[PDB]
Amino acid sequence: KNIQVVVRCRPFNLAERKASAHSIVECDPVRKEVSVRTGGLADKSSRKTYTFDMVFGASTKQIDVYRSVVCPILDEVIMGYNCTIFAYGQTGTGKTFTMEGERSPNEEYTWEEDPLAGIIPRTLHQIFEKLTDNGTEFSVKVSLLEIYNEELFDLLNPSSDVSERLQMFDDPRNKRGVIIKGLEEITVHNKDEVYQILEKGAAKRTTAATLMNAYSSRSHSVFSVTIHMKETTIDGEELVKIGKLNLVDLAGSENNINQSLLTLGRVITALVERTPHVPYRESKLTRILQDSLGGRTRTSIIATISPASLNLEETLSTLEYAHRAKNILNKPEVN
Ligand SMILES: Nc1ncnc2c1ncn2[C@@H]1O[C@H](COP(=O)(O)OP(=O)(O)O)[C@@H](O)[C@H]1O
Ligand SMILES: CC1(C)CC(=O)C2=C(C1)NC(=S)N[C@H]2c1cccc(O)c1
Ligand SMILES: [Mg+2]
Ligand SMILES: [Mg+2]
Repeated sequence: KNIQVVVRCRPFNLAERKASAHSIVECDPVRKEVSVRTGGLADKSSRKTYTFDMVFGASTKQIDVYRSVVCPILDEVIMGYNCTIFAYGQTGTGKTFTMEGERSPNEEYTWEEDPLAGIIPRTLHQIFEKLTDNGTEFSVKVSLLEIYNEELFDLLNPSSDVSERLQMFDDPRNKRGVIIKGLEEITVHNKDEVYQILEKGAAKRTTAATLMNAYSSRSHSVFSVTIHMKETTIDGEELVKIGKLNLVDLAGSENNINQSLLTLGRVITALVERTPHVPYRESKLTRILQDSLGGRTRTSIIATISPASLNLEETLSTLEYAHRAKNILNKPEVN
């Protein structure tokens, strides 16, 4: 069963508009196609076109990505599957905007109604909504694990400084599993605990960016939500579901050495070509997320692109990479 791949183009910023930039990207949501102008001036051109599971043009709003991509995944998480969503693309294209979003300016909104909110805050908000009173008892735990230069950092441990690296071990009770020693899991007890947890992470990040060169563009971040669920039948028996969701904001795909990024692409290549050795163990990212790449987790990729002709080569590079990734076969199953 193919993983899901979608594409999102960012809108032009002030600078580009001021320059009367014209888009080289066309997304047709009916055909589910992205089409890129690769040459030719006005009245005759070359184009490259690619079909994906969905396509989101530059005017697409957060709410629409959330309804289309995330809603059905969260439903699956709530059924007790593990899911992963990746954001993939060059720096500046909207990976973080998609996975996190931002605040609407001038304190126009509370966080729960901000139309610029992204996947993470909307998902956490929605979990409490969907499970308010349906007879499922539940707890929600989050962790935020980052990988930079092949070291692991915990962005939510409030009593460790950002300099302290975690260690990873194989998890003996699990072929596909690792243990991250020391990784804080924070219980989010209700919707009114969410925002401040997101705040503490962001502050812990600022610090990281100060210590580590080009941190925000070279790091991979894995924001995990684990939902432990318990139903009681009419006969008093207990039904347990556990769902895990990984929300991954990857390092920029552009262009010193990102071992985890290089390995991710080599993992995809091995999977699509069906070669029997898949090099998961060659990087921390791919050991942690091994079950997401041709294993038992339902995976989606959101590949983010630019409308600007300056970014032509990296745009094509992302589309090609994303398009190949569609042939990855996963076998989701209940926990
Ligand atoms: N769909 C969008 N709508 C409005 N602004 C966007 C969108 N996508 C990206 N941006 C803006 O583009 C800039 C870079 O986006 P960012 O999320 O940091 O990209 P990345 O994480 O891929 O480097 C930011 O100013 C962000 O606000
Ligand atoms: C609260 C912050 C300091 C700044 C910020 O915009 C975000 C943060 C950190 N983190 C989340 S994951 N995305 C966004 C976010 C969170 C909630 C609502 C929103 O519109 C955006
Ligand atoms: Mg980013
Ligand atoms: Mg990142």
